Amino acid sequence: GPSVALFPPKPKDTLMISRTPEVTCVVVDVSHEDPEVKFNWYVDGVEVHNAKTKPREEQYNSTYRVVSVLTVLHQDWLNGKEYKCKVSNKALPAPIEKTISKAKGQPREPQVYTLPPSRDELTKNQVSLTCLVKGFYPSDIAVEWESNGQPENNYKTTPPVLDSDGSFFLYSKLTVDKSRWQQGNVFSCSVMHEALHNHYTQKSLSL
Amino acid sequence: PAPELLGGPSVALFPPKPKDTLMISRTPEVTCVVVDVSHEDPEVKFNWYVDGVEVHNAKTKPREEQYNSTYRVVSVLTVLHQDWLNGKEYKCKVSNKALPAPIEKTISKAKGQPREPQVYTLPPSRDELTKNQVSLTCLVKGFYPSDIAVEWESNGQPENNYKTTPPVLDSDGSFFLYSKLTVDKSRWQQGNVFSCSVMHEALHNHYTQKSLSL
Ligand SMILES: *[C@@H]1O[C@H](COC2O[C@@H](C)[C@@H](O)[C@@H](O)[C@@H]2O)[C@@H](O[C@@H]2O[C@H](CO)[C@@H](O[C@@H]3O[C@H](CO[C@H]4O[C@H](CO)[C@@H](O)[C@H](O)[C@@H]4O[C@@H]4O[C@H](CO)[C@@H](O[C@@H]5O[C@H](CO)[C@H](O)[C@H](O)[C@H]5O)[C@H](O)[C@H]4NC(C)=O)[C@@H](O)[C@H](O[C@H]4O[C@H](CO)[C@@H](O)[C@H](O)[C@@H]4O[C@@H]4O[C@H](CO)[C@@H](O)[C@H](O)[C@H]4NC(C)=O)[C@@H]3O)[C@H](O)[C@H]2NC(C)=O)[C@H](O)[C@H]1NC(C)=O
Ligand SMILES: *[C@@H]1O[C@H](CO[C@@H]2O[C@@H](C)[C@@H](O)[C@@H](O)[C@@H]2O)[C@@H](O[C@@H]2O[C@H](CO)[C@@H](O[C@@H]3O[C@H](CO[C@H]4O[C@H](CO)[C@@H](O)[C@H](O)[C@@H]4O[C@@H]4O[C@H](CO)[C@@H](O[C@@H]5O[C@H](CO)[C@H](O)[C@H](O)[C@H]5O)[C@H](O)[C@H]4NC(C)=O)[C@@H](O)[C@H](O)[C@@H]3O)[C@H](O)[C@H]2NC(C)=O)[C@H](O)[C@H]1NC(C)=O
Repeated sequence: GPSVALFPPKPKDTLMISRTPEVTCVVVDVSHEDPEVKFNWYVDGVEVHNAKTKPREEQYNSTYRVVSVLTVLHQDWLNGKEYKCKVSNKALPAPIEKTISKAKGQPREPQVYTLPPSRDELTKNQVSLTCLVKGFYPSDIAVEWESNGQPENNYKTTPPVLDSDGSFFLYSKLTVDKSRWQQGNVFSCSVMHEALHNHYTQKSLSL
Repeated sequence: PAPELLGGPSVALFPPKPKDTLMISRTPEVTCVVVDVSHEDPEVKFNWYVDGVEVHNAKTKPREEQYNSTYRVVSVLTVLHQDWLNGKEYKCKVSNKALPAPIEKTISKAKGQPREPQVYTLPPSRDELTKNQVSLTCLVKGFYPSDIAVEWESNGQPENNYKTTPPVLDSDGSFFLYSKLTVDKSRWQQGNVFSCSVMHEALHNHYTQKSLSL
């Protein structure tokens, strides 16, 4: 029988007004015998009718996949509204329903701290610039490193880790050639999170 | 979720913890875990092999009923430090009546060149000194394989108010992580010396420490 997964928008889409966040209902294991699928969408139980449902696509195991996509208002998602995908199929005695929303709980603002490389690291050709982001809830967050108004490529960020007070934390490591560091170039760790003013802050680091 | 649908047992085979393998005093175990075992058929049978030779030293623990009816069943095989670190292979064969055939899983040490971790302790940001508790960071990078243990201490005593990130794959194919120890600012300001302890197979004596203080 059909299976339904429901996917949330990307944090960067919800945190920036000029972008379009979307919720995505994906149905799989749709039969050749019953290929036809109907989507109803609700926002806090209020049905809405502007979802874009895509034509079904047979997968390489002879089963169909049907995707329906609902654009969401930023404020609605951030105010914790519930988004419900109801999936009707002749092979379903009752419609499948999945619901999602933002993580519930008192949102908490991240604290952002940039840490220079350890003196011990200075004897190598590349150094580590560290951005610690802690005390934030929910775990959804986007962290980016940039320099001279441009993104940096050689950085990796740990996934969020549940800290002892129920908030989350992570670290982002930027690797740069030591010479760029010694020369006094300025680096910035940018953070986006719902509980920040304007959903945004940045901290800078340099010698 | 008190009733029970299904489609055969599921087996996961876990390696010994880094700390048990890197210290001769401790006891490294390989653990074979079986979930989705049916109430109708709770009997599970394990066979263990080391490079194909059957061994009999394993100890299976009593079944564990989960919130669904399904049982969980665990078998634990203690391994020799040398065997694991020299790359001997451990097979767990799981037998059950809901299975059309025995499930086999194998595990062994990561092949691929070990790389020594670099350990860097990082003091709290100036900006964090406005707060009541401060963050002491230990960056451990450039290591392979990912199996690693990081702990904190001060003055001969463990310091356990920390969290450590999972290992993250870096862009050069090695791993890194960060460990954050939270201490009262007063203890930092008092000039107490804290120490990040790292255990990994590619380290001399499988052990190194880096200290951190005001
Ligand atoms: C026939 O083939 C089908 C397709 O493929 C294949 O065959 C060939 C082609 C192969 O080459 C290969 O491609 C395929 O094998 C098969 O389809 C399957 O069916 C699976 C089983 O149901 C299903 O697994 C679920 O996977 C989700 C995760 O999904 C996402 O990840 C997978 C893996 O990477 C992706 O494939 C998939 O596309 C999903 O990815 C996300 O898609 C979103 C929508 O597009 C993206 O978001 C949007 O992106 C746009 C971008 O333009 C925009 O940004 C929008 O804003 C945004 O919304 C998103 O970016 C993308 N993310 C990523 C990372 O890629 C899992 O979550 C599920 O796990 C849950 O259920 C299982 C049991 O079913 C359970 O064991 C788990 O524990 C999970 O349970 C939940 O648990 C959590 C906590 O753990 C709880 O919180 C929940 O309460 C609990 N809920 C439930 C209900 O239990 C599933 O494992 C596959 O995803 C699906 N594949 C595809 C392509 O659709 C099919 O099986 C085959 N049929 C047969 C008979 O063989
Ligand atoms: C029916 O319900 C069962 C039970 O599920 C859970 O129980 C129910 C009632 C709810 O409360 C659930 O929320 C709850 O999770 C369920 O069984 C689970 O099945 C899934 C597959 O569907 C298994 O998932 C996989 O997970 C793999 C990774 O799993 C480990 O890490 C998780 C944390 O993320 C733990 O929760 C697990 O218990 C497990 O822990 C590991 O355990 C091993 C051995 O015990 C440890 O190794 C040993 O550690 C000691 C330290 O004391 C020494 O160092 C030894 O040397 C060493 O060998 C290991 O350290 C530890 N790891 C950690 C991080 O703690 C993942 O890789 C797979 O991809 C997959 O996602 C899931 O693990 C399993 N749960 C358990 C507890 O086994 C059924 O699926 C349900 N069935 C249905 C139909 O609903």
